[PDB]
Amino acid sequence: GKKVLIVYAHQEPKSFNGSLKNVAVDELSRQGCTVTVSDLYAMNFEPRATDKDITGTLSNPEVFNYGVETHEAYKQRSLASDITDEQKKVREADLVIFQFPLYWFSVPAILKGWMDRVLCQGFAFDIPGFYDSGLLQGKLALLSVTTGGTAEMYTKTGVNGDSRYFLWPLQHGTLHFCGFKVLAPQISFAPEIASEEERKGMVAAWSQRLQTIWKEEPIPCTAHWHFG
Amino acid sequence: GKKVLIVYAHQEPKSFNGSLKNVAVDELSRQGCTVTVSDLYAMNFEPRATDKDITGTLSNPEVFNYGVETHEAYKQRSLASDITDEQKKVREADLVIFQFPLYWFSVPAILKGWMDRVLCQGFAFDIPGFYDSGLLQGKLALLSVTTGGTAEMYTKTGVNGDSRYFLWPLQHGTLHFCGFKVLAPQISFAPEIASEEERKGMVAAWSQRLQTIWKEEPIPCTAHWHFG
Ligand SMILES: Cc1cc2nc3c(=O)[nH]c(=O)nc-3n(C[C@H](O)[C@H](O)[C@H](O)COP(=O)(O)OP(=O)(O)OC[C@H]3O[C@@H](n4cnc5c(N)ncnc54)[C@H](O)[C@@H]3O)c2cc1C
Ligand SMILES: Cc1cc2nc3c(=O)[nH]c(=O)nc-3n(C[C@H](O)[C@H](O)[C@H](O)COP(=O)(O)OP(=O)(O)OC[C@H]3O[C@@H](n4cnc5c(N)ncnc54)[C@H](O)[C@@H]3O)c2cc1C
Ligand SMILES: COc1ccc2c(c1)c(=O)c1c(NCCN(C)C)ccc3ncn2c31
Ligand SMILES: COc1ccc2c(c1)c(=O)c1c(NCCN(C)C)ccc3ncn2c31
Ligand SMILES: [Zn+2]
Ligand SMILES: [Zn+2]
Repeated sequence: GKKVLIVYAHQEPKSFNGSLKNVAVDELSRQGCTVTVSDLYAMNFEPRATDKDITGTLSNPEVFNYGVETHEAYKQRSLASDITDEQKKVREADLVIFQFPLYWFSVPAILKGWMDRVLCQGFAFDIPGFYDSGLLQGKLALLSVTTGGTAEMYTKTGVNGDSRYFLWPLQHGTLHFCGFKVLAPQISFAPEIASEEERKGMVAAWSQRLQTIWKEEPIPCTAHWHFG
Repeated sequence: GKKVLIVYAHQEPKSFNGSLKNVAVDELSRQGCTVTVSDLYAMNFEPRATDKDITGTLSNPEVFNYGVETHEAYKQRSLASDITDEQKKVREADLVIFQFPLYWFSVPAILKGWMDRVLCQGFAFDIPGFYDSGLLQGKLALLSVTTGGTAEMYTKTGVNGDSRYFLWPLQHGTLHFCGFKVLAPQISFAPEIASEEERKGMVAAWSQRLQTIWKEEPIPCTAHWHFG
């Protein structure tokens, strides 16, 4: 009985991202999984890390330090409820899928804000308690990314460099840091210029992969895997 | 008679980041440069890429495509005023300094939002204007980042990998792509754990570097620079 959270970052339900999110919901639901989706734009999710994220007395009201104050607020249970709502979803999930279009070799800012605000010290990691010792150990994560650039542009000898290069801050710096094991990324290249049949093939490839997702092992989330 | 824009992303004026920003203002002003600062948190800068970024009639009101709509709005002068205000500052600038604490191997979401929303097609890049040919060619950009991790953690074989690894999406995927020549990053490692004299040393290095910033040559912003 597996639980899945999909954190979804696209403005348009009819988009290629919307279709990938929906096929994931359909297929995981068909399998009998418990499925939850955080539709960040529809939630008008707050991306900014501010003192509003702490709802009670600050430990140093003279000089605001976001990391210190959110860590303390997590322990005291005085974080803003939008954050703790997301933490509950993550805590319960066996697998977290992130579905998003690549923006500037990274995640859209609304999703960056989810990472910044939800993955606070005490919840996602501690010092010590990170990388293999991260607090979300035992959980799986998977990035399902769409791009403007073609697969060929995203090779070692391409203009954009290899696709694994841009995965490093997300897979290693964020997910592995918090203790997740990382499943191989799903990258759907350049749907805007793909043919209708090619688009349909990309969506079907994702649905098909999800059929056996619970049999997969994570990647070795290392510099070598990313950079060779 | 050089013009500088500083895009600043910290919540707290008394922070190490705040001090680095003020030192830059003081020193560049002293030189007689024209200086502008976009204090993103103080501006409550909007990070989310949404249909509110277009003020005109949408080019396709049935299916919302952020990239297409903003490209068209740029050309028709119908982008939201917060975006066009930032574009004016960038257009006039000879150098753009980004001052920020590293969040998840990247920029804080509020600054990611500035990148997502300000650097639109038609303004910062186009077909064929990208990388060396990007539309902001002639301009210089510089990342001034502070970290939680020590320099030793940011080595090739260290836990975090080389600091150059996380710079790739920002320096190459973003700044170089838009035509910026990228000056060497200013990395102020672990100020929270540095001693008082080490902190003063890091600030002094920055102020001193700023004295001769106009004599610098851009880095070769290549995959080899970052990973080789
Ligand atoms: C701010 C910004 C920054 C960006 N930075 C980068 C970058 O650094 N690198 C990069 O490579 N790209 C970048 N891009 C491009 C971006 O990644 C792509 O535009 C995006 O991934 C396309 O996905 P989409 O869901 O929006 O496509 P869509 O435009 O929604 O989809 C394309 C087509 O697929 C169709 N479609 C939807 N569902 C189906 C279906 N089930 N079967 C058949 N077709 C279907 C749609 O109708 C549409 O015609 C950036 C874009 C923006 C706006
Ligand atoms: C959401 C989040 C994600 C993060 N992700 C990462 C990550 O992926 N990798 C990583 O390495 N770190 C990460 N960090 C840590 C973060 O990068 C550091 O905490 C930040 O860079 C510290 O900079 P600061 O300006 O906030 O330091 P501050 O705490 O504000 O300053 C440090 C000290 O220097 C002092 N100081 C200020 N001005 C001067 C001055 N003029 N001269 C002498 N001392 C001065 C201050 O008073 C303070 O005591 C993350 C933090 C958060 C909140
Ligand atoms: C790193 O390589 C990059 C960097 C930034 C990019 C893109 C690629 C990019 O491809 C892209 C885009 N593509 C689709 C164009 N037509 C097909 C709709 C649309 C908007 C937009 N805004 C920023 N970026 C955009
Ligand atoms: C990738 O390496 C990472 C990733 C995420 C990190 C950090 C490092 C990090 O150092 C850090 C942090 N440091 C100061 C805490 N102590 C030093 C007071 C505070 C908050 C916070 N939230 C996320 N992260 C934080
Ligand atoms: Zn890793
Ligand atoms: Zn480059």
